[PDB]
Amino acid sequence: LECHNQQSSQPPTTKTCPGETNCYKKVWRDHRGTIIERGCGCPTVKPGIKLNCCTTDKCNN
Repeated sequence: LECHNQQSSQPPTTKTCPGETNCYKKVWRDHRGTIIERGCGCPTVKPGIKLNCCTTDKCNN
C-alpha cells in the first residue's frame, strides 16, 4: 500500500507501507495552528483529533 506522508499543506509525497491495509490522515489544532499528519496504518480514534483511515493507494491526501 502506498500512502501520502506529507505534513499539512506541503507538496504531496508518498511512501510504501509494508504490511499495512490502511493509510491515515490526522487533523488537529494546537498553538502552532492546524496540523495534518499523514502516513501508514490507522491509529485509534481520540477526542479532539479528526481521523480518516482509508484502504487504497494515496487515498489520504
